[PDB]
Amino acid sequence: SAVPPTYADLGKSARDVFTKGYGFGLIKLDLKTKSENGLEFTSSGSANTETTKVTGSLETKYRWTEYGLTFTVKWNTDNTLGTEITVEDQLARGLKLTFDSSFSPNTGKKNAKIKTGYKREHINLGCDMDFDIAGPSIRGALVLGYEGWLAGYQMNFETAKSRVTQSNFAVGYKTDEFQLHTNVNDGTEFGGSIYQKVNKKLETAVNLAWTAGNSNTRFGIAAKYQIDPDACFSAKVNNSSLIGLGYTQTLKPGIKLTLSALLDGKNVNAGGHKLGLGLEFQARS
Repeated sequence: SAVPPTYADLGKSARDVFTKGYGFGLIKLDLKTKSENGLEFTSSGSANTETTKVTGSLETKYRWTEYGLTFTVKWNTDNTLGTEITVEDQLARGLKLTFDSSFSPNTGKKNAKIKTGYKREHINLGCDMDFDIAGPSIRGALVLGYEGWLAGYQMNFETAKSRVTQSNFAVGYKTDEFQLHTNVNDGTEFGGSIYQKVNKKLETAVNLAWTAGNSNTRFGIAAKYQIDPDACFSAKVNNSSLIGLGYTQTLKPGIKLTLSALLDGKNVNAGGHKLGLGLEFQARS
């Protein structure tokens, strides 16, 4: 009930359902090797079912959410390198410290962030210090809770220019099991999510994106339907008329078989339908 958000972590759960998957088109072969230390090395190799391309990945997870010391490492062929060190529950209520490191191709663009989100019932204060050449930039989110309301203030302080431009107003209204999360970006483009705990097996999230103008709202409905402990169905329908069907089958034997299909109702007759397959195998059989 404390529900301490933070602009980036506003409705993290709804954001999480939307984030997993989302955007397919490639049949991906994933091989998992369990480290004893806790490194968790899972490499992958995939291709595009339309272009015949070949793209892989390097997933390396050190530790886990055990004592809140999850140091995630994501490396890819495109040269993107990402390391996220998170320390949760540092004080006792809700204290999260995420030092981040993202090195991308862009002339060796180094992204170093320090997020400190202190929580205390209805009150969440996050301080993201981005040590970049354009930075140090200070991006924090101050959220206050009330009679079922979450309001947030995101202040971006570009120290190099010493300008406060980037600011995000979070506004939320609560409904039984359901949360309404929206954010005004620079007084120009709105965007957020809707956390909907439908039932024990159904966790869905609706994304609402609109643009201050007379234009429409692009919104999606993502439903994660856990079927049984070994199977789950993910679907997401945007308002531009794009329905996605993603069936995931987790086998006790340790085998994951996922099918994906994004059909554009405005282009079902034009195509451009994402076709992807996820084949992840647990260790050698």
